[PDB]
Amino acid sequence: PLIVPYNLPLPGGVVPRMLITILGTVKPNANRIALDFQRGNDVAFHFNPRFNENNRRVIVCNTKLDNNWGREERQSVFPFESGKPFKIQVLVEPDHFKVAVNDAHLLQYNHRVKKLNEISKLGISGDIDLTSASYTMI
Ligand SMILES: OC[C@H]1O[C@@H](O[C@H]2[C@H](O)[C@@H](O)[C@H](O)O[C@@H]2CO)[C@H](O)[C@@H](O)[C@H]1O
Repeated sequence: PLIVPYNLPLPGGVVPRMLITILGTVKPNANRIALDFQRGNDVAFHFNPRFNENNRRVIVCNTKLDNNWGREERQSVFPFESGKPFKIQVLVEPDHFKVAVNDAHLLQYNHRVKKLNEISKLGISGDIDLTSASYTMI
């Protein structure tokens, strides 16, 4: 078991073919989960499943540059469930991050922050118990 908010260093930054695997359980009555890939103070890729946003379940993706959020990308396919275990996989590809939850493809986020080698921290927060956070090269 790991403490949330959790900070996972990505030594040397992200690189294509890097695979991050996050295992946890969603807390009962969860409101939000967030993954934040950080380049310093900037958030290169924010992945933010919201459990109740006007009585809708929704995934928000965005980038925060110089403290300003940009244009949001919204996915209404929502594979998370309160109280239940999940696996999130982020595969880094040349042009996008590819996210799969519970072995099923969820979304792609085109790279807005282009200096991939400077995205060197992954922050994990929200209404989860965190079992495992790691990476490997596929
Ligand atoms: O965009 C990610 C960012 O959003 C914030 O909430 C947004 C909200 O989604 C939007 O509809 C409203 O107009 O602006 C808010 C602030 O930009 C969250 O507060 C923040 O945590 C991020 O998740």
